[PDB]
Order: sequence, then structure tokens, then C-alpha cells
Amino acid sequence: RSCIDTIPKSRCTAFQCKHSMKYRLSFCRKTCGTC
Ligand SMILES: [Li+]
Ligand code: NA
Repeated sequence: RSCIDTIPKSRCTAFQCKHSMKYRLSFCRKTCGTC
């Protein structure tokens, strides 16, 4: 898979990566280090 975020960068916060599976696995795969 390509490793990008699919929402605007400034939405991909440390807090959302910690507390939302949606952010980790769908919206912010790059910023949350899912890839
Ligand atoms: Li996850
Ligand atoms: Na992107």
C-alpha cells in the first residue's frame, strides 16, 4: 500500500492517533506510523 494521509495533515494529531482507530488505520496512516 502507498503510505500517505487521506485527510489534511494538521488533522493528524498525536492525540487522535492515540485515541481513534479510524485515524490510525484509515485517515492518518503515515502520521500515525501505521505504515
Ligand atoms: Li490501529
Ligand atoms: Na496526503
